[PDB]
Amino acid sequence: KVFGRCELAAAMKRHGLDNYRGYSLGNWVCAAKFESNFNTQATNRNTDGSTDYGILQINSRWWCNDGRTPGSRNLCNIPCSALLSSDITASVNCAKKIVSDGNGMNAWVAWRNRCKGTDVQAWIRGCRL
Repeated sequence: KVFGRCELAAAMKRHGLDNYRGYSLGNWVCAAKFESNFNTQATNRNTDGSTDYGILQINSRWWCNDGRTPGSRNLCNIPCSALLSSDITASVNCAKKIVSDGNGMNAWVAWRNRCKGTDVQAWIRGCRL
């Protein structure tokens, strides 16, 4: 599923990402835009042989099991395929654990490089939230 910007903003707010660990909703929409272009089916292989999955590109090296990342962890206790659903519940629940891990949203490279230090409020412009 390819979310609309305001559509995703509404879902993320409903699942309680607005101000989670102090990150405003705009931060989460900006990250999803530049991690996945708001596409829940996005996947990307990493050099260490892990893969990134879903609208926030959650990595199989730590957070989920894909059966092909030997010696990896599964800290969200989910198959990585759960992270590609049109239902963002599993991605939000896993993102809350990632952002709580003590590096904040720096765990998301696209956030760090395209969102951090920008006015992320722009990402919720025009939405009825």
